[PDB]
Amino acid sequence: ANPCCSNPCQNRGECMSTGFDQYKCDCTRTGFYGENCTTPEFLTRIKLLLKPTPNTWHYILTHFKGVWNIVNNIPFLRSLIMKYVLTSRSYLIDSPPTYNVHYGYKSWEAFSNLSYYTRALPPVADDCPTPMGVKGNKELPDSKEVLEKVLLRREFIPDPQGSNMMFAFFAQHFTHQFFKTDHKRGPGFTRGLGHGVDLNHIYGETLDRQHKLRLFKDGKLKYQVIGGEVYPPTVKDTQVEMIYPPHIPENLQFAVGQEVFGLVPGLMMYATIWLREHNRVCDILKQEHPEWGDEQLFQTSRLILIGETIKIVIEDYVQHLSGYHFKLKFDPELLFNQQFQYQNRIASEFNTLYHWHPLLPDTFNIEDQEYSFKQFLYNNSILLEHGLTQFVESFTRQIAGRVAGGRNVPIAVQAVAKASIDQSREMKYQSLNEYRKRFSLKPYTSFEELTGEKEMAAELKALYSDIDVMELYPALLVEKPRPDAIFGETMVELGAPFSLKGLMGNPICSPQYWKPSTFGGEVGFKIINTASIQSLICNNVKGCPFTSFNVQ
Amino acid sequence: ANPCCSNPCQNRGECMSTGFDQYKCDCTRTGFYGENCTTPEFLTRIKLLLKPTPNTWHYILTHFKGVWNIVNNIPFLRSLIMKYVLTSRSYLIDSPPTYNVHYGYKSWEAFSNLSYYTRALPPVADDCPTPMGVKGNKELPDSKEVLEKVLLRREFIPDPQGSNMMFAFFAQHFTHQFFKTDHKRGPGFTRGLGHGVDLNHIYGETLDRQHKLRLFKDGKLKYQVIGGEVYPPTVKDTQVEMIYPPHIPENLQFAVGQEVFGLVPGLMMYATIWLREHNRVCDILKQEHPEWGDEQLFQTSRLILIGETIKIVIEDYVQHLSGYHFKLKFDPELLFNQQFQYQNRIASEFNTLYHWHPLLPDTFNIEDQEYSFKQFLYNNSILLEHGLTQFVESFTRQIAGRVAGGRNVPIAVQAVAKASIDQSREMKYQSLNEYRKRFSLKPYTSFEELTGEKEMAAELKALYSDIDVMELYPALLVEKPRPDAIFGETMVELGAPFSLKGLMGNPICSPQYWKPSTFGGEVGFKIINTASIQSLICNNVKGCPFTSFNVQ
Ligand SMILES: *[C@@H]1O[C@H](CO)[C@@H](O[C@@H]2O[C@H](CO)[C@@H](O)[C@H](O)[C@H]2NC(C)=O)[C@H](O)[C@H]1NC(C)=O
Ligand SMILES: *[C@@H]1O[C@H](CO)[C@@H](O[C@@H]2O[C@H](CO)[C@@H](O)[C@H](O)[C@H]2NC(C)=O)[C@H](O)[C@H]1NC(C)=O
Ligand SMILES: CCCCCCCCO[C@@H]1O[C@H](CO)[C@@H](O)[C@H](O)[C@H]1O
Ligand SMILES: CCCCCCCCO[C@@H]1O[C@H](CO)[C@@H](O)[C@H](O)[C@H]1O
Ligand SMILES: Cc1ccc(Nc2c(F)cccc2Cl)c(CC(=O)O)c1
Ligand SMILES: Cc1ccc(Nc2c(F)cccc2Cl)c(CC(=O)O)c1
Ligand SMILES: *[C@@H]1O[C@H](CO)[C@@H](O)[C@H](O)[C@H]1NC(C)=O
Ligand SMILES: *[C@@H]1O[C@H](CO)[C@@H](O)[C@H](O)[C@H]1NC(C)=O
Ligand SMILES: *[C@@H]1O[C@H](CO)[C@@H](O)[C@H](O)[C@H]1NC(C)=O
Ligand SMILES: *[C@@H]1O[C@H](CO)[C@@H](O)[C@H](O)[C@H]1NC(C)=O
Repeated sequence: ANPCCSNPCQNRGECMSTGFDQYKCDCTRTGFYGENCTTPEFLTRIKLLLKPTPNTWHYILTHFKGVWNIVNNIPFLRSLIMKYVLTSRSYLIDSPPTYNVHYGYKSWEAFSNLSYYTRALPPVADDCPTPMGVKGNKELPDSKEVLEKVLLRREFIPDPQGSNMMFAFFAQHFTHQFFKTDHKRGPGFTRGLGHGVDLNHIYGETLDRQHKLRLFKDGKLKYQVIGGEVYPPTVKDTQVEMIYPPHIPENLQFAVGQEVFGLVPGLMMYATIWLREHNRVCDILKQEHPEWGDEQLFQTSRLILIGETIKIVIEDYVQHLSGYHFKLKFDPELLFNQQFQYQNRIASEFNTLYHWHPLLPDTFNIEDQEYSFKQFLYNNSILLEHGLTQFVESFTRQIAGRVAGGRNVPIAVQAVAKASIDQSREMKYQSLNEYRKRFSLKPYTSFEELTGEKEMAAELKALYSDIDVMELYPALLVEKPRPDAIFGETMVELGAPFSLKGLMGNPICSPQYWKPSTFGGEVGFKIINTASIQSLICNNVKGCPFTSFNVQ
Repeated sequence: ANPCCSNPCQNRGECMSTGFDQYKCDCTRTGFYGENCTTPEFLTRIKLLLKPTPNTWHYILTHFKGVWNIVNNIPFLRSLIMKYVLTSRSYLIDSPPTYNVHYGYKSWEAFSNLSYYTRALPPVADDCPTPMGVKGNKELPDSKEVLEKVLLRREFIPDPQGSNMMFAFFAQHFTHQFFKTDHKRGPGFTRGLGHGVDLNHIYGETLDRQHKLRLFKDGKLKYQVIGGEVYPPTVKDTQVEMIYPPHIPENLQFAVGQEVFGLVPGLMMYATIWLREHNRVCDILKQEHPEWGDEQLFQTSRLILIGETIKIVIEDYVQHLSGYHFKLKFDPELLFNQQFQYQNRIASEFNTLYHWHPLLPDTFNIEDQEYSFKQFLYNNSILLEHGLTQFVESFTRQIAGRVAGGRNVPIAVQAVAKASIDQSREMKYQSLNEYRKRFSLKPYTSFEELTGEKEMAAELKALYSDIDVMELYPALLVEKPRPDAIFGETMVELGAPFSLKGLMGNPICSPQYWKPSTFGGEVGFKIINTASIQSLICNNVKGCPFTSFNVQ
C-alpha cells in the first residue's frame, strides 16, 4: 500500500511516494526539516516558544471586558487588532486551493473543476489498510452506535451563550448559499460554483433562474401581496423550480433563489426579509439615480446586499458566537497593506463542521404555539398565519441548543446526523488529530481530555479504541465545551480560518471594488457600512421589532 | 445623453452619473483629487517627477550590453530587477477583474461570468452621441479605407529584430489556449474558461474531450505512427470534434486539444511537438515513480508542461521580442514577499493587440518550396511530407514581417484584419489615447507623432480628423516603431501587464504549488526550471536541429 498511508509528514509537509514502499516528505517553507519535517529551524523554535495557545487567546478575548471597553474605542488599536485577526487566521487556508475528494495530490483537475468542494487535508488513499490509513481496525465503529450513545439528545441542553432561533435560521440561511451539495454526484461536490457569498440563495445560481425572479422594473425582484404583506412570488407565476411536497397549495409554493428554502418557514422568513431588503435598496438607488435603468439598479443592489451580509456576519453573527469582548470590524482597508488573496474555494471540511444539528430545538415556539418537526417542515402557512413580526419576536425569545458538550442532537434529525458521520467516512476523511495538527492544535491524548468528562469518553474508547482513530464530526459535538460557550477548541480553530477567508476573499473587499462608485455613491456605500441585523429587521419587518442573536 | 460619455475622469478615476446631465468622479486611491481627479497629491507630484518614461526604460534595457552582461551574472541583482519587472507591471491590471463588453460598471455578472473577456477600459455607452463618446463624427471612417491605405502590405517589410516563423507559429499556438472567441455569442465572449495557461489547447477545454485524447496507460496521450514518426491521433479514432474542410482525408484529420489547430500546419507542428513532450515527461515520471497509476502520471505531466510553457515564454519568447540585453528569469519565489493575486482573467483588449497579422509572410518557405496561403491552409500532408525536422529547420530560417511601422498586412488575410477593426468597434472600444492614459502613457498630440512620419500620418488625418478619435488596433500596426524594433510604445506598455499577469497569476506559481512534490520530485521539478525552446525541439524533433526565435 501507499507508503504515504501512515501520514508520516508533519507540520504541513507533503508525502510523495518514491517507490512501492518508500516515501519522501517535502518540507518546503514549513519551518521544519528532517525525514518527516520535524526538526525545527532556529527561528521556528523561537516562534514555537512565543506563540500562546488558542485557549490562551480565548481567555483574553472573553475576559478583561473593562479594558476591552477601552480598546473598542481606540480606532487605530481596534483596527490594529482586527488586522491581526484577519491575517493570522488566513494562512491556514491554501489559496489557490489544492486537494479535493478524488485527488490527494495537486492537479489541474482539482484546481480548475469548481464542482468540487476543496479539501484542507487530502483524502485517505483507497488502498490504505484502514479507513484512516494504518491505525485502528479494518472498519470504523457503527455510526448508529456512536450516534445513539454520545450524540443523540436526551434532555434539552440550552446554549450558555444564549443563542436564539434568529441565530439558528440565519446560519442555515446564510451558509446555504455556498453549502449546496450535488447529491447526484456525491457529498464532495457542490452546486455553488460561486464558492462564497454571492447571495445566489436570493438571486439564483444561474442567470436563467435570476431573470425569472426579477421584476425587470427599477431593478426589483418579483413579489406578491398577501394580507398587505410582501412575500416571495409563486412557482406558477415564475416557473423557477422549487422543492416541495406535491400536496402543497400553489399560493404557498414560494419561489426564491435557493430551491430548498421552502423546507422550513425559518428559511422562508429570511428569504422574505432579504427580498424586501433588495427592493428597498432599489428605491434608495433610484432616489439618487433617476437616470439609471433596471439592469444597473439590480446589479448595484446586489453588490450592496452582499456587503450588507458580510457586515452583519462579522459584527453581529460572528461577534455573538465568539463571545469576544473585543468589538469586531468589517473593514477591507485593513488588508490593503497585507498579502491576501481575494479568492475562495469552499472546503468539504467547512461544510462538515457546520452541521450544527444540536442547535435545533425540540419544538418550534411561535407566539403561543409549539410546533413539532413534523408540523414545521414544508409549512409556509405558519408564516402567513403569524407574519414576520410575530416570527422575529418569537424566534428572538426561543433559545437554541448547545452544539458542543455531547448528547444534544434532536432525535427527529438523527438520520441527518448519522449521514454527516457516514458521508465524512465516504469522503475518506482523515482523523480528528490529523486535522488538529493541520490547524496547529495539539493532538488529544485521551478520549477524556477530548470531553473533559468520564462517561461519554468511556463510551468512545470502547468504540474507537484509539484516540488517533477518532472521527472529526462526532468529536465536534462532544468536544469539551469551552467555558460556558457553545463550541470547543477544534470547532473554532478550524472554522474561523475557513470563514474569514470566504468573507474577505470577496471581490467587493478588494481595493478596486471597495469604493463608493461601485455601490452607487456614498449613499449606497453607507448602507453597507452601517448594516446590522437589527436594522435589517427594523427596515423590512412590520413594526420594527427589537431583534438580536441573543436572548434578553 | 449619459453624462459620462465624455470620459471626464482622469488618472483611473471612475465616472458615475448623479443625474441625467450630471457626473461624479471617484478619485479613491488614484493619487489625485478634484472634479475629474486631476489635482495631484504632494507625494504624487514627487512620483510624477521621478517616474521615467517607458521609452527611457527601453533605451537602458536595449543598450549598455556589456554592463548588462555583468548584471546577468549577479544573482541577487538579477533577482532584484526581475522582481521590479514583475511587480511594477502588475498594478496596471484589475484583480479581481472589473468590466466586460456589456457592463461599463462593476457588477457580479461581470465578475462571476467566465464566458466574458474582461475589459481594461469599460465599453462606450450605447447612448453616446459618437462611437468614441462625444468626440469625432457620428460614424467612424470606413474600415476598408483605413485597411487599404495604411495597413495593407505593399512590399514585404521584414522584422528588424529578426523574428522567424518559429516565433510566429509559437505565438499563434501559445496564445490560442486563452484566445478562443465564442463567435456564436459575440467577440466579447471566450470559450477559454481557464482564462490562462492551462494547456487546454493540448488537453482540451472539457474533461470529456480530454478523456478522448488520453491513452489511459502510463498517463500518456493518444498518438499514431506514420513513417516511423509520432503524430496526433485521428478524428475517427478518437471522435473528438475538429474543424476541417470536409474534403480532408480521414488519416489527415488529426485530433488535438484545440479544435482549430488543423488550420495551418505551423500549429499542427507545435501540437505534435507538445504532444511528444507529454509522453516524454510521463516516461521520466514513471522512471521515478513505478508505483504511480495512469491518472497521476497524466496530471503531474500536465503541471510540468504548464511550467515548461511559462518557462519558455519568459526566457525565450518574451526575451526575444523585448530585445533586452537583460536576461529574464522565470522564478515565482520573487513574488512571495510581494502583494500579488494568483488569478487572471482575459481581457478583450489583450486579444485585440495580439492580432499580429503583419507577422505573416507572403509565402511559407519549407526546405526548397514556397507555399501560398491557399496551399498552406488546412494541408497537413505538407507536414507529413517534410517532417518536423525539416519543418523546424526551415521555419527557423524564414523571417517574419514587422508588426508596427505601417502597411505590412498581407493582403490575403485582409479580411481578418478588417474584422479586428470592425470587432473592436462593435465592442465599443474607447480611443487610442484613452487606453494610453489608462496605462500611464502620454496622449499622442498628432497623427504624425504617432507614425513619426508624414504620409501615412496625413492619410490618417483625412480619415479620423482628430487624434482623440484614433482607434487602438490600427494605431498598433502603424505606430512609430522603437529603434530597429518590432513594436511601438503602446503595444509593449499595454501588452506587457496583460501577459506577465496571466503567467505569474497561475496557481503553480503560488507558494503552495511551487515545490518539488507538486511536480513529482526534483526530477520533474527540474524539467520545468531547465525548460527552453531549444531542448523542446532537441528532445522531441528527430535529429535535434538547432532552433530559436531568431534567424542566424
Ligand atoms: C468535474 O469533475 C466531475 C467528476 O469527475 C465531472 O463529472 C463527470 O463528467 C463526465 C464527463 O462526461 C461524466 O461522464 C461523468 O458522469 C461525470 N461524473 C460526475 C460524478 O459528475 C465534471 O464534468 C467535471 N467538471 C468539469 C467542468 O470538467
Ligand atoms: C454569461 O452571460 C451570457 C450573456 O449574457 C449568458 O448567455 C445567455 O444565457 C441566457 C440564459 O438562458 C440565454 O437565454 C442567452 O441566449 C445567452 N446569450 C448569449 C449571447 O450567450 C450566459 O448564460 C452567462 N453565463 C452564466 C454562467 O451565467
Ligand atoms: C495575561 C493573562 C493570560 C491568561 C491565559 C489563560 C491561561 C488559562 O487558560 C486555560 O487554558 C486551558 C488549556 O486547555 C483551558 O483548558 C482552560 O479552559 C483555560 O482557562
Ligand atoms: C542613460 C540614460 C539615457 C536616457 C535614455 C532615454 C533618452 C533617449 O530615449 C529616446 O526617448 C524617446 C522617447 O522618450 C524615443 O523617441 C527615442 O527613440 C528614445 O531613444
Ligand atoms: C464553524 C464556525 C467556526 C467559527 C465561526 N466563527 C468564528 C468564531 F466562533 C470565533 C472566531 C472567529 C470566527 Cl470567524 C463560525 C461562524 C461563521 O463564520 O459562520 C463558524
Ligand atoms: C502584446 C505584447 C506585449 C508585450 C509582450 N511581451 C513583453 C515585451 F514585448 C516587452 C516587455 C515585457 C513583455 Cl511581457 C508580448 C509577448 C507576450 O507576452 O505574449 C505581447
Ligand atoms: C518519522 O521519522 C522517524 C525518524 O526520524 C522514522 O523512524 C519514522 O518512520 C517516520 N515516520 C513516522 C510516521 O513516524
Ligand atoms: C401547518 O401549520 C398550521 C398552523 O398554521 C397547522 O394547523 C397545520 O396542521 C400544519 N400543517 C401540517 C401538515 O401539519
Ligand atoms: C474637468 O474639470 C474641469 C474643471 O476642473 C471641468 O470644467 C470639466 O468639465 C471637467 N471635464 C472635462 C472633460 O474637462
Ligand atoms: C498540399 O500540399 C501538397 C504538398 O505536399 C501539395 O502538393 C498539394 O497541392 C496541397 N494541397 C492543396 C489543396 O493545394
